[PDB]
Amino acid sequence: GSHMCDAFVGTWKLVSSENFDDYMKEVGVGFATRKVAGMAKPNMIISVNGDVITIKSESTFKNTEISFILGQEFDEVTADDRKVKSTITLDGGVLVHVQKWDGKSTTIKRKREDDKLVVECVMKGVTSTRVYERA
Ligand SMILES: c1ccc(-c2c3c(nc(O[C@H]4CCOC4)c2-c2nnn[nH]2)CCCCC3)cc1
Repeated sequence: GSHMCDAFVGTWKLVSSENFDDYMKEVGVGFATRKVAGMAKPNMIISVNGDVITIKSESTFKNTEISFILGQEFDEVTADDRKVKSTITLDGGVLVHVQKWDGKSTTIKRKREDDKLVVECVMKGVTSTRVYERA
């Protein structure tokens, strides 16, 4: 039946982005990828089937898809082509996603706030906020 996770399901379109270029610099994304990725207006499509959560991002730049079980590490290829080890948990209603690669780490939080899905990405001190609304 219902899970608190249901608040995330649906198709969400990017409506605002703040500081993503600098976040991508901190991650180590090269100039060209930053420019083209920063231009994109992805949709994020979230679905749940049993214990498996799937998050797909679709854009003109790249399409990505992760499927996972909360608390169970998985290997992820990011849109910028990093091969990372990821674990996603629910903490107080927030999806918390850590990506580790090459001795580096980044944390991505996904939260439902009003009718928005708010995604906060942090690496060292650099934060980006991306807001999505229902498509
Ligand atoms: C088109 C397709 C994908 C991206 C993209 C990227 C990154 N991370 C993203 O997402 C973060 C934030 C939410 O989850 C993880 C998104 C993304 N996917 N969906 N929206 N933005 C990693 C850094 C470099 C750029 C690649 C951007 C443009």
